[PDB]
Amino acid sequence: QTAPEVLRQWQALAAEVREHQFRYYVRDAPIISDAEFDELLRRLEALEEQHPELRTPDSPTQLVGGAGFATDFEPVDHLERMLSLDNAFTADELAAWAGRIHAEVGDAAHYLCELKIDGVALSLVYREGRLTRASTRGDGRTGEDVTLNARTIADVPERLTPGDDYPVPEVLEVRGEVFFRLDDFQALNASLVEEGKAPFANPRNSAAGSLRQKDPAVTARRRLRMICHGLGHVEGFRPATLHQAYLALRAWGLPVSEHTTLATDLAGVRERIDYWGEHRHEVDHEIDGVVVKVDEVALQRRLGSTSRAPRWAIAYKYPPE
Ligand SMILES: Nc1ncnc2c1ncn2[C@@H]1O[C@H](COP(=O)(O)O)[C@@H](O)[C@H]1O
Ligand SMILES: NC(=O)c1ccc[n+]([C@@H]2O[C@H](COP(=O)(O)O)[C@@H](O)[C@H]2O)c1
Repeated sequence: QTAPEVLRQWQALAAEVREHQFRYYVRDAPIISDAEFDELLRRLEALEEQHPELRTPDSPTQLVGGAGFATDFEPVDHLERMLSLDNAFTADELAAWAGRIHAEVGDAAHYLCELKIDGVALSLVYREGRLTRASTRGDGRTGEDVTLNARTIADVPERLTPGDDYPVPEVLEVRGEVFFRLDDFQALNASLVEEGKAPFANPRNSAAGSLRQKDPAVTARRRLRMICHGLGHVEGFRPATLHQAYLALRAWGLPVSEHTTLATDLAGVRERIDYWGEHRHEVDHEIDGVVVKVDEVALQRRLGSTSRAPRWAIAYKYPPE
């Protein structure tokens, strides 16, 4: 075989082997038989026999038994800045935001209403349909690399599902929230106490702590969930509206909430706020408000963002008990 083909074959076989090492050792959830894996590793070691320049301390052949999977939280840039949200706590504040929106873009704006989860923000990047990076918010330009931890989350697919309706983008940065269900928060605290560790005081702290683990195998043992609620940088995907982008996220296998609705104007927004004020306790994870977003992407650009926040979105937060 020629040297280009040698380097091609090595990279592909090293990556396939490393992925199964991760799934077996960190996730404890292999997806091929031990017999299959053993053939893979033999072929890889054979190929490194011929070409010993390919054998590095970094090779999966040198990182056997689960070695070499540690998270170090190194800073990593978001592709597009990941801002926080301005908040509204009163009917008046929300109407004021609604008025400013109308005065700038008129009735052409409609309002996506989503449930606000009290969890830990996570930004995922997929390149050519494969997960390459996951990071915390950090300061909005730069977050901490927790890629390996996120790869253990059951709701986070490693690969996006192709479909002719919605082609897999070349690059997709998708934002979302990690959290625990209430029943799993309690069960994890019981487990922790049984081992002599302190329980967590709330499910948010518990999710953050469970995600931010130097050894991702700890994260893999915990029932972290995720729900996508936003788009950063995308290439090869130009959705006209946020609600239509959720259709593509679903088609690709990414988790989305079933409690999002599309409203026409402020009266429709107020009804969803009133409704979830009465029923949010029925959701099996923590909801602390309702995020109202202008749905039309073109109008999102026109209205822009400030240094710290989008002008086309507001979080209505409920008063704490
Ligand atoms: N459904 C959602 N849509 C957008 N952002 C959300 C959502 N849920 C949580 N967040 C993030 O949660 C933060 C809201 O701040 P907080 O008042 O502390 O709830 C925002 O900065 C968001 O980026
Ligand atoms: N099924 C898999 O994906 C997978 C991956 C990595 C290691 N393994 C198994 O782990 C073990 C390697 O450890 P020993 O070869 O030291 O037993 C073998 O059983 C190997 O097959 C399995």
